[PDB]
Amino acid sequence: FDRDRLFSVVSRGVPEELTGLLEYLRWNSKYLTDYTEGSTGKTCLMKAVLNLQDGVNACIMPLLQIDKDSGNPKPLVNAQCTDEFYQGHSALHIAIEKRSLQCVKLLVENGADVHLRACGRFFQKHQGTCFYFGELPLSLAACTKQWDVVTYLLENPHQPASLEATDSLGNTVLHALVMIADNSPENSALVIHMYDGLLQMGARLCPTVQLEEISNHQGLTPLKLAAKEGKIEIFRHILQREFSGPYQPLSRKFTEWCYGPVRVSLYDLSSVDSWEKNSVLEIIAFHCKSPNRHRMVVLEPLNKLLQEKWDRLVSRFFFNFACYLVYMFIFTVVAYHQPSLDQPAIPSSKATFGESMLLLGHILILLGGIYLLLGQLWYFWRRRLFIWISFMDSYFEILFLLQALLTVLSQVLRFMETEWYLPLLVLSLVLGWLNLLYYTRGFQHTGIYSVMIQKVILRDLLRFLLVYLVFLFGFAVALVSLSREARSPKAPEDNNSTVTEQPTVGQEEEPAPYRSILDASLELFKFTIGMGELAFQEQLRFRGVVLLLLLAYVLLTYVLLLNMLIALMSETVNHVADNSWSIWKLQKAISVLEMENGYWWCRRKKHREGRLLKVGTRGDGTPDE
Repeated sequence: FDRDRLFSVVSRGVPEELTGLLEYLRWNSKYLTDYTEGSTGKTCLMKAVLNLQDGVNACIMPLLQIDKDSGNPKPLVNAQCTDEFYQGHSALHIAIEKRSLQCVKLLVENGADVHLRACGRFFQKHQGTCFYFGELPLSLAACTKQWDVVTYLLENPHQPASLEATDSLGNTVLHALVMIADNSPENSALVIHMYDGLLQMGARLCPTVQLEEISNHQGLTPLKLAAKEGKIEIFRHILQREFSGPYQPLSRKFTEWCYGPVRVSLYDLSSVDSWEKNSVLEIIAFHCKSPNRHRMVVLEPLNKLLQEKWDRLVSRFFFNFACYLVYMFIFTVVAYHQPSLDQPAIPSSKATFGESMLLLGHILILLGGIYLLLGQLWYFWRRRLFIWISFMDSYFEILFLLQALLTVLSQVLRFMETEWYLPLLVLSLVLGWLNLLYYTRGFQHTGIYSVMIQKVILRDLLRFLLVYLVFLFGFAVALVSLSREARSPKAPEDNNSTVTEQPTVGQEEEPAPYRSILDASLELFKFTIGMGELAFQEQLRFRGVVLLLLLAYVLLTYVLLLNMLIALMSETVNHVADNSWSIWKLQKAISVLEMENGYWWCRRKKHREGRLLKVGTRGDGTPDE
C-alpha cells in the first residue's frame, strides 16, 4: 500500500479497510518488508500493537496471510525490531507492555515465539533513562508481575517458556528480576512473590530444572548476584526460601529437633561452601555497596557463622597479634638501644649479651619485614586491591605499602652505610606502632570500639586535614614573611635548595627554604599546635594591623571553626552508630574470612548450620515427618 494508509488504518483500527488487504496484497502476492520500517521493522501488527486500542489487535491475521501467500507468517508475528533502541523487540513484548490480554492471546495464536532476546538500547541500563527490561517476553513478563502472560507465555498453543533460559548479557529471569529489584518493598514483594510463583508453577509445569544453579556470564548465581548488587532482601529470600510442597530440600531454613518454645533453625552454608566460585562476602564485597555492602552480613548464616568461626577458630588471632607485638618490641628496642656512633654498621659495641642480642634483633626485624612484604605481595597479586584510580581505600593497606617502601629504602641506604637510615627507622616505627590499631579488630567492647574509631577516624582523617594543612599553611607562610631578616632563599637562586635532594630516596633536602627562618619556621609550625609565643622584630608594633589580623584568623579559625567539624562528625555519630555495627560484623568477618583465606595454607570446616531459637509463639503442624 502506502505508508500513511497503514499508519491511518492502525490509527483507527478499522478492519473494513483491512477487508481489501488480503486480495490487494495477494494478487501481487506482496511480501512484508518490500513496505515496513527500514529503521525499526515495525509491521502492521507492530504499528497496531503499539497503540493499544482496547487491547484487541485485530490485524494478527491479514498480513500473516499476505505473509502466507508471500510466506512470512511467523516472520510477520516475530519480526524483532531492528531499531537500535527497540532492538530484538517483538510484538509480544508490546502485548505485555500494553498489559492487555487479546494482544497476548492472538499474538501468540498468531505464532509468536517466546524465547527471544530483546537486546534493546532502550532495554538496558545506563544509570540513565534506558534501563534493563528483561529483554525476553517471559523475563519482563515476570518483571512486570504479569502472571496472566507469564502463565500464558508458558501455556501457549505453540511454546512453553524455557525457565532455565538466559538473556542478552547472560542476564536470565533471575538476573532480570533481581537486577530490576530495588529496595522498594512493593518492588521487593512483587519480585519475591512473583518469582516464587515462577518457582511454583516454575516447579510444577516445568519441574526438574534447578534454575538457581545457573550462573551468569560473570559466573554468579542469583544468590551471588542478589548477594552482589547489595540486596539483602533478596538474598534474605534465597536463604529464607522454604517450599511446603513435594518435596523437601528446596528449603534453606530447616527445623529439625525443633520445638514450640525451642526452635532450631537448620541452615545449609552454601554461602561458605562456595569455593569453586567466590565466597559470599567476596561477592558482596565485589561489587561492594551498590546501595550497601556492610548491610548484608547481619543475616543469620553470615552473622552467626562469622561469630562461631571466630569463637571456635579465629579467636586464636592473639597469636598473630602476639608475634607482631613481639616484632614491634624488637623494632623499638633495637632502635632505642642503637649505638650513638657516627659510623653505621659497627662490628660490635661489645662482645657480650648486649650487642649480640642487638644483632639477633636486627636479623629478626628484617627477617619479619620480608614476611610483611610477602603478605602484601600476596594481597596485591592475589587480592588486586587497591582500586584503579580511586581514593586511598583501604587506608592501612597503602599505609602498610608506604611503611614497607620506606623501610626497604631504609635497608637500601643502610646497605649504602650512611647515617640517614635512622629517621626512616623512626618513620617505620610510627607506621607500625600506628598499625597496632589494625590489631584491635578482635574482642568485644574493644572491637566495637575499634570499629567506632575505625569509622570516625576513617571519615574525618582528610576532612580535618584539608582544614589543618591549608589554613595552617596559609597562615604559616603569613608568619614566615613576618618576621625574619636575611630573606633570600629565592627567587633567582636555587629557590627550593634542590628540594627532595636525595636522588631516589625522597624528600631529603632543605625543602621550602625560609627567609632565614627555616628553623624558626619548622619552629613556628611547631608553635602552630600551640607551644611558643610572642616575639617581635623590626616591624616594632606598626604591625598592629597584623595584630588585629591574627585576631581575625585566630577568631574565625581557632575557635569559630574548631567547633564545626567536631559537631558534624558528631552528626556522623548521629548516623553511623547503628551502621558501625554493620561495619563491626563486617570487619570481624574480614579479619576472620581474610585470615583463613590467607593462612598459608589453611584448614577449614564445612557442615550444615543450625541456629537455636527460644522465642515464644504458637503454631503447630509438621512437614509430614
